[PDB]
Amino acid sequence: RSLANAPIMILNGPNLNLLGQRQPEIYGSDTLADVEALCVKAAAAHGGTVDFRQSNHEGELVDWIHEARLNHCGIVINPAAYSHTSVAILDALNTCDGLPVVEVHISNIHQREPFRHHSYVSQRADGVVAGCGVQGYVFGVERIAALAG
Amino acid sequence: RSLANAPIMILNGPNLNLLGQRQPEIYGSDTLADVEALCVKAAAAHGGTVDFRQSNHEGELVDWIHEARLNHCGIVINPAAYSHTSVAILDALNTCDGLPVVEVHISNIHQREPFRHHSYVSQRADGVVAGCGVQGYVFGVERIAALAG
Amino acid sequence: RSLANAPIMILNGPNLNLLGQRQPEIYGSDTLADVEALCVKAAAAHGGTVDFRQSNHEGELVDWIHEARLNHCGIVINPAAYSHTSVAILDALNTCDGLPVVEVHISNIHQREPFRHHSYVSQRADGVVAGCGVQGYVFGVERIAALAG
Amino acid sequence: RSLANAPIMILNGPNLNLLGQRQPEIYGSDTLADVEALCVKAAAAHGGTVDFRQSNHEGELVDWIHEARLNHCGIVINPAAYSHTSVAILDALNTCDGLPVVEVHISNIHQREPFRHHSYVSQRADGVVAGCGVQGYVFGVERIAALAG
Amino acid sequence: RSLANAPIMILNGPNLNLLGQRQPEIYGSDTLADVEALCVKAAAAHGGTVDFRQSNHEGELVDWIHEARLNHCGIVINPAAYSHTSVAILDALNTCDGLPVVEVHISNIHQREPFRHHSYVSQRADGVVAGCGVQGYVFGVERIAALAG
Amino acid sequence: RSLANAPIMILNGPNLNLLGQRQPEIYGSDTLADVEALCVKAAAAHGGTVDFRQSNHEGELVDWIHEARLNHCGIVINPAAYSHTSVAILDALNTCDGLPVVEVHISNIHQREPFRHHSYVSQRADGVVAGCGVQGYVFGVERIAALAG
Amino acid sequence: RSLANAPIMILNGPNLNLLGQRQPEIYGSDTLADVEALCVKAAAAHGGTVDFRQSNHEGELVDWIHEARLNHCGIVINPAAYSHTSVAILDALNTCDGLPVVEVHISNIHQREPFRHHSYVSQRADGVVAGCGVQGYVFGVERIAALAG
Amino acid sequence: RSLANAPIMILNGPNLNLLGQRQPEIYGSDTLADVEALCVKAAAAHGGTVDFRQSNHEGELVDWIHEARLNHCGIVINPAAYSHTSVAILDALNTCDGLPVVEVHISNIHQREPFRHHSYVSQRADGVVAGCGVQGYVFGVERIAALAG
Amino acid sequence: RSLANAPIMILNGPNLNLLGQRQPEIYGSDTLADVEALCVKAAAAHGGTVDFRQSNHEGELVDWIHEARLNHCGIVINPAAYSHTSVAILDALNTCDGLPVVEVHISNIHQREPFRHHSYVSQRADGVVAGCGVQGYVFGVERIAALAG
Amino acid sequence: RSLANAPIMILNGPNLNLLGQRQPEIYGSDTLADVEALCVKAAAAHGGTVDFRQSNHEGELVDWIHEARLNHCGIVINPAAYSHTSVAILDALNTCDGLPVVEVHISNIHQREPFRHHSYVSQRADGVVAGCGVQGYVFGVERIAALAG
Amino acid sequence: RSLANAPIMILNGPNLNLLGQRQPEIYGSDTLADVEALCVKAAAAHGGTVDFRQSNHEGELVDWIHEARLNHCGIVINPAAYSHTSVAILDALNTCDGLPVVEVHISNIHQREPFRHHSYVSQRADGVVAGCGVQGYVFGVERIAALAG
Amino acid sequence: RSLANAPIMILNGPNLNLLGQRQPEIYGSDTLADVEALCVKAAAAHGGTVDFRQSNHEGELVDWIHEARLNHCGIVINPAAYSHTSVAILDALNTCDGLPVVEVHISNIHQREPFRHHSYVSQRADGVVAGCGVQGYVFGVERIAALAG
Ligand SMILES: O=C(O)[C@]1(O)C=C(c2cccc(Sc3ccccc3)c2)[C@@H](O)[C@H](O)C1
Ligand SMILES: O=C(O)[C@]1(O)C=C(c2cccc(Sc3ccccc3)c2)[C@@H](O)[C@H](O)C1
Ligand SMILES: O=C(O)[C@]1(O)C=C(c2cccc(Sc3ccccc3)c2)[C@@H](O)[C@H](O)C1
Ligand SMILES: O=C(O)[C@]1(O)C=C(c2cccc(Sc3ccccc3)c2)[C@@H](O)[C@H](O)C1
Ligand SMILES: O=C(O)[C@]1(O)C=C(c2cccc(Sc3ccccc3)c2)[C@@H](O)[C@H](O)C1
Ligand SMILES: O=C(O)[C@]1(O)C=C(c2cccc(Sc3ccccc3)c2)[C@@H](O)[C@H](O)C1
Ligand SMILES: O=C(O)[C@]1(O)C=C(c2cccc(Sc3ccccc3)c2)[C@@H](O)[C@H](O)C1
Ligand SMILES: O=C(O)[C@]1(O)C=C(c2cccc(Sc3ccccc3)c2)[C@@H](O)[C@H](O)C1
Ligand SMILES: O=C(O)[C@]1(O)C=C(c2cccc(Sc3ccccc3)c2)[C@@H](O)[C@H](O)C1
Ligand SMILES: O=C(O)[C@]1(O)C=C(c2cccc(Sc3ccccc3)c2)[C@@H](O)[C@H](O)C1
Repeated sequence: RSLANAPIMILNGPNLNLLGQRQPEIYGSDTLADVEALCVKAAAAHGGTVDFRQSNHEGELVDWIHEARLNHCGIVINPAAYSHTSVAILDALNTCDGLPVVEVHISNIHQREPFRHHSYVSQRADGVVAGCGVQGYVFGVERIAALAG
Repeated sequence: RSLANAPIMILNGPNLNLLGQRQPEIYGSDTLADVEALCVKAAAAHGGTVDFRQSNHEGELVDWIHEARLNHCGIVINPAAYSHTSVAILDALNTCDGLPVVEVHISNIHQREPFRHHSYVSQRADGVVAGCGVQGYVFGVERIAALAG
Repeated sequence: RSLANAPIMILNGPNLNLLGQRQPEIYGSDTLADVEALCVKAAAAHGGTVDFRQSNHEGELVDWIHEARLNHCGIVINPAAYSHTSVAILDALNTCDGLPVVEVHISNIHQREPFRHHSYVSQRADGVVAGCGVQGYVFGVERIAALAG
Repeated sequence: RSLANAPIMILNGPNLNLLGQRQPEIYGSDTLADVEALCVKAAAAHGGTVDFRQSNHEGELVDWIHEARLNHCGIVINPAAYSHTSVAILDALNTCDGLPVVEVHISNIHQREPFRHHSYVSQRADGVVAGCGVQGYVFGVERIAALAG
Repeated sequence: RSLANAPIMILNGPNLNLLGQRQPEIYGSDTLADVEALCVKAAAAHGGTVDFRQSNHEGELVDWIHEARLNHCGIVINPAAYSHTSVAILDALNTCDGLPVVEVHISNIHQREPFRHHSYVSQRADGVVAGCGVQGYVFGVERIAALAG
Repeated sequence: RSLANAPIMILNGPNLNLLGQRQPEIYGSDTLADVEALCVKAAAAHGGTVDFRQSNHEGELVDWIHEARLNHCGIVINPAAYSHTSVAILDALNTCDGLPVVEVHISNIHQREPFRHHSYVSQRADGVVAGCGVQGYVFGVERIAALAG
Repeated sequence: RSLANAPIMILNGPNLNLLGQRQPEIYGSDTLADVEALCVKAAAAHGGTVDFRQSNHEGELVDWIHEARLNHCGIVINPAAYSHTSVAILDALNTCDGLPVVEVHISNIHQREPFRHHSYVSQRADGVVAGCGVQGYVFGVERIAALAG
Repeated sequence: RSLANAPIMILNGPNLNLLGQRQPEIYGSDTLADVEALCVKAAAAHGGTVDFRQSNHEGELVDWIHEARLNHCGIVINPAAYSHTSVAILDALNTCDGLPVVEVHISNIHQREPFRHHSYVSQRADGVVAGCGVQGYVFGVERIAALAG
Repeated sequence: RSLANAPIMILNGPNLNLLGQRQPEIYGSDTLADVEALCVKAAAAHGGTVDFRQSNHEGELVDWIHEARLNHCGIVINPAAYSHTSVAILDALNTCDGLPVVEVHISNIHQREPFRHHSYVSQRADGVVAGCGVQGYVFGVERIAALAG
Repeated sequence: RSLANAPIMILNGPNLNLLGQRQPEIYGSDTLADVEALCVKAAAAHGGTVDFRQSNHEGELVDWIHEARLNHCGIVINPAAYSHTSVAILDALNTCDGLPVVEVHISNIHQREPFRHHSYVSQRADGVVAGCGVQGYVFGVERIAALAG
Repeated sequence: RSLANAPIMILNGPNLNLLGQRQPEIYGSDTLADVEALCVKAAAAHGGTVDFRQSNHEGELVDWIHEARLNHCGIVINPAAYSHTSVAILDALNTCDGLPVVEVHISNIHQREPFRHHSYVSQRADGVVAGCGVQGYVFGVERIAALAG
Repeated sequence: RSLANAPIMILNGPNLNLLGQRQPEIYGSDTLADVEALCVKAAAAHGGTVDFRQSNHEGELVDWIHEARLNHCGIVINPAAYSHTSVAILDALNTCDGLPVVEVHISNIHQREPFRHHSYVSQRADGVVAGCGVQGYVFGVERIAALAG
């Protein structure tokens, strides 16, 4: 698919619903609809749209990767916690043959807890953006656009 | 919140619906409904009520820690197997700024298989109780009373 | 339960719905539907039937394992990526006192990524077939047949 | 050897003589005398007495463990720093057939330094209580009260 | 070579000569003769023959593997102790290009002593079957049937 | 300092001078001159200039991080190999208090040799981009331009 | 020193005062008094005399090795739990140049918990005996005789 | 089998043929002939005999262990290098339900190279003597005599 | 407290009482008495006094750190073996708030046995000095002077 | 070469040029220039002179080590970052048979990130001082005097 | 023994009988007869002869080292798989005091699976050549000649 | 390019400038200039010339390697200490497609400090020569001549 012909799937994993409500010194005060708004503007700036979701359930994120592989031109995914534990999500993205994928972490995970240092997604994520705050979704977006067409 | 306003959320993770039915030597012969009754008792004796729940679904448990965040005076969680795996629930509890959390295990995990040794949830549980059998959630309830009112 | 009296539960974990559609030199070219078919066949030859399911959700799998515990003669399981991350699954099958359980892998995970080398389910599962193709489902059904009898 | 006819032995390792002069944001405001008072109030709460002790010597705590074996009905122990070092104390508690043993940590040791996550005594203690404040000690006694008859 | 014109080589490694004088709780009551016999049946069932041997000698196993690389249609092997130690058999198997090879463990090694969890032979063995009791050989003969037929 | 008053220093480590001369599968066909010229255009588009440099010398990258410290509004750095070996550069970057720093990798380093998975610079770099190709440099300037504004 | 002139020192670490009263399937039914008597006899047997003592205190143990170093002809030592924790007794022992030392473990430690398989004592001790029953103390006596006379 | 009824099997592993010709600092200057002689002595003194062998071949030691299992009253073994590498030989010994095994090492393996620190044989041997020189064999024979009666 | 009014506590770990008496090629020929003389001179030069102690006993040192806590201007400790072993002495010293602590090793521990590389006391001591012989103490005194005045 | 005949090489590693320009809690507020002044002073107090240097470049420090090998009486070195990275600087100091080397870090590196805990240089430095601030330079000079002069 | 009066023993480990037959992108197109041929040619050139052997058996190889021990001027070995598993060949090679030992691998093992990275033999081999093709065998002869001549 | 068209680049890393001056038993009595003279001879002997260099500097060896990529027929390189620390250099050689690289260590690093055991360069070097003295340079040149001409 192209951006002209289909949306970017944007995917958000657990706890991100409450984004903007706390520890803004690590995550900022933008809320999750604030992020979504960025991504609409971001894709619009390039022709495309986005389809922005959030779930706290690993199987659903997996089900939405299944959909995107089929119906969308690329994925910007913040796996959030499942970044560090989900092989099922990684595997979901391994079936996405030549659908581009960007991982995105609002905080720089390399400077926080050692569990945080490692991510399964980065194994498939074509690129990975970290510590760019919610602007990094915007990079995820520009990247998807550059690649998809 | 106080004990007098809002109920202590009590959350139970995978397999625990089945508590009562096998391995007496490790887990006891009380069932989950009995556990729930022992908590009703304990909270009461301190002016409190409880919203006692179980689920096998990591994300639902996230959802519910989301709920208690707004609506309860504290959380008693037996994460069950999700203690050793779930960066998700760990993260959920961390959105619970201010609120007391007591993790409970029925078995002495420290005496068991290596992977049972670490709980992500103890990164955030205010208190941890292990191998005190089901009397352990009583301690939870007691300690939520202590910190709450 | 024995063979003639109840079904063998056959469980598939995440992404396997999708099997056949790529990387076949790792997975084969059989759909999940051909796998179910092979299974109906194998149970049949030994006078049994199968209760054959897939799910991308871990809790849904534990749920199904509770069911099997009650209603079925054994389990053949490909946990797909929870093999690796799911103490929840392990624990659920642990609750299955004298239920014959076989763990099945289409690929030989011991030749793959270091992180796939290890399975939680192998700690309970009675037998484990790896790298024997979709046919290991068939050995999976054969072994239950020998045990459930 | 019920709770009715023998004291609970209550042991405190190195440094705890000075409890309350520092880090009350970690260890509280209560002195050990105070703690000891809780212990008395908590044992009589359940129709028992306590024999409460503190020592900076590893071998004297070993000696007091052997004393409780013949003389006492249970042990409540916060082994302090020896928790992370003392196989002596572990081994002495091991000679303690039948006798109940709750291990106590006022602080959540799993939230502090990596060398504080592991406790030798945990490999024997029946209950391990942590992060529960000096109230962690009432729990210990409540747990002996329950097991000791 | 093919199933129709060459025996299946079946190699057994150290101590299997005594299989079934002791620890039936792990190995069953069937002798090595009984197992060869089962392999005689399962090979016929599929249009085949077997060349079943056993040696306590790591070098003779290599010797024999080299042989099968020309004389036999494939290899089922239970390396017994040399599984966890023999890079030399590993490497003998690696010279058997396009030859089918199933590794067989009667016990489930993943449920045993930790140094039994890793196999060298697994790195090359196309299929690995663990903890299926001697029936593991039949399965091993069946996959050779399938792949060599 | 802003892009307004000040050039964004963009620092490149060893072997970068050869960029676009072999292995285009990994690093591409764009060159070091080319890449700079993206940088120019990307700093232009956000009201700014670049100070774009390469070096094989760890000590001179250090010397250069000190320059910028006093004279530039930000650092975008692809440390190349020094990202994995260089405590000097990180300590350089840490002398850069209240200066924005963005680390770039052409490749996804998390998809490569295990020794490439860790970066020292990532303990200071506010943000980190990886496996977005030289676009990633553009992201780096976009982030610098943002933070300095 | 010789057996003629000077006793062999027999040192017993913590808990070994209780030897006899429990866990006989590991440590047996002989008592510390029984062992002393066993050792007097093995010394009498080979020309010598013993100075046989037992302590729960690491520093006393240490003190006594200093004494052995001036006044005695050998050290045979069961350090008990100290074998695994005590750098102090290791170095107490290293102060004893060309004094004979045999380390004694009633139990065979390479068969117990993993913390038990390492002894600091073994680093210096001339000989180490393990798993030979209280009889291994008679081997130390024997060994010291061989060495001192 | 008692001592009055069968020889004690003495097994010597690789390299020991040349015992005596070098590192008299670590091994002494008594040759194998000489060790063998010390054992004829030891056994006689205790009412018995020795069947004394040496092999550089791992499988040959297993053969002989299979043998002693049935024709002998017990094993004293110096596996030499194969203490560290041979799981096979470990399992040869496992098979000997109720036979007394004692492992001997002439040097103290806990003072040499880390790769010598660990022995697979120790996991079965009832006793281990290390660091007692050629006299350890003699302890091995006394231990068996003790046990074979 | 300052040099003027309170002695510098100088604590010496186990074994040091025998300082001088051997391996002067690692620790020198000065005796502990010589070192105390050094300390009395270094403090004198500074308008100070010292309180020079030595114990083999982990716990005694705990009591003396508690005594220095209220009665001295700083501490110069050589914990000797206890550096590497003793969390209590660490915890003890952490109780001395805003008291200058200097840790002193005579040998350079970073060149010895890998167990002697790590000191717990180094987590607290404001400063650590190794491999400067007995002169290290004198540096230890000078540092306290600098910091008690 | 002696204090009388030759200066002390005092060597400073990366980033130490900027000493006193930031985080004085951690490194103090003297400049490198101030430090120099102290060392001229400290060596004068003791009949000596100094050659005080700083460089960012691993290899030039190596050049300067080689130079001091032939020209100076000893080396006081603070290798900054290359303490932790630089085998070459260690190998260099290694070339200085018989020359006094003292390693100095201002901050107590053992109290920081794990990566600052190990120093290659500690492997050859005769003395190592850390956590004494800039005074520790003074001790290094004092140490060289005693060793040289 | 020099090259004039004695042949160099060239010892070849498991599987190398099959060199030529497969994987020439990894091991080369030449056979062992071909290698032997080189070795003859290279010894000839330095006035020496070679005694060239291959075994798949570990104790055989050990036998031939003991033989080379008294009858040859040096050893060249490609222990192939036993480089990574055989402490017994290492120890065999240790018995050869004064004998020049060169170890050779045709493949560059430090590029291979991570278990291929470590060779017991390299702990005793005076030189090790790896990944210089069958040519590495000639350097071996060359080196032995340097050292026996 | 061939041995006929261009010199062999011979790179010498840190500290090698001082060869001969110390550690003859480790490195020999040859000087750097002596080494070079062997290398010249070594190449003429094969109808080749050398370009022989040394530097203490990481980045300049990098620079030299880049020059060789253009101008030389191959690299012999003894990275010295940068062997264990330099991904810069590895990556410098990674740039050198189709250029024969031989790595040389005078000593056998696999016999030395555990950190010497690993070299990054070996990951790319076609061959590694070790412990062959400065004869390994001659072997390195040989190899290059084989590969290059
Ligand atoms: O930084 C991230 O984007 C990250 O991926 C996101 C995470 C995270 C952690 C806790 C909470 C939340 S959501 C949130 C953020 C701010 C306020 C409230 C909720 C996200 C973690 O799971 C990851 O480890 C890091
Ligand atoms: O939390 C505990 O109860 C703990 O067991 C007790 C400890 C401890 C550590 C230092 C001092 C003290 S005692 C104290 C506490 C607060 C103020 C004064 C003294 C206890 C640590 O040894 C353990 O790691 C944790
Ligand atoms: O399960 C297996 O087949 C296995 O390969 C078999 C093994 C084994 C272990 C001990 C003895 C024997 S043979 C035997 C079996 C039963 C009774 C007596 C001997 C095999 C182990 O060596 C392996 O770890 C696992
Ligand atoms: O991906 C990167 O940006 C990276 O920093 C760049 C690296 C790298 C590796 C080889 C060569 C070069 S520079 C180059 C690129 C293409 C052709 C020639 C040289 C960089 C590695 O040092 C790092 O792992 C990864
Ligand atoms: O086996 C030994 O002699 C050993 O020294 C003894 C130990 C030990 C452990 C617990 C208790 C005792 S003593 C004892 C034995 C039986 C009953 C009562 C006390 C010894 C362990 O600490 C060591 O791991 C090994
Ligand atoms: O100490 C032992 O008895 C030991 O079993 C014996 C060994 C050993 C090593 C090399 C040679 C020999 S035999 C020998 C002794 C002296 C000179 C020549 C050969 C034994 C090692 O393999 C073991 O780790 C330790
Ligand atoms: O180097 C030290 O000063 C140290 O603190 C002191 C130690 C030590 C070790 C053995 C003996 C002694 S004291 C001694 C010295 C010579 C003869 C007798 C006793 C100290 C080690 O425990 C520590 O690793 C390091
Ligand atoms: O503690 C030290 O002296 C150390 O040697 C010095 C270091 C260090 C770290 C950052 C900056 C500086 S220099 C500096 C000091 C103040 C302001 C600016 C730069 C030194 C680290 O490289 C080392 O890990 C530790
Ligand atoms: O590279 C080597 O020389 C090596 O020593 C040789 C080995 C090896 C492994 C399997 C087969 C062969 S020989 C061979 C070559 C081509 C076809 C068939 C067999 C060598 C491995 O055992 C070692 O890890 C590496
Ligand atoms: O052995 C080598 O060839 C080596 O390449 C060279 C090294 C080395 C180390 C210190 C000094 C020198 S050069 C030297 C050698 C002897 C006397 C003087 C200088 C080389 C080591 O760094 C490496 O670990 C190995």
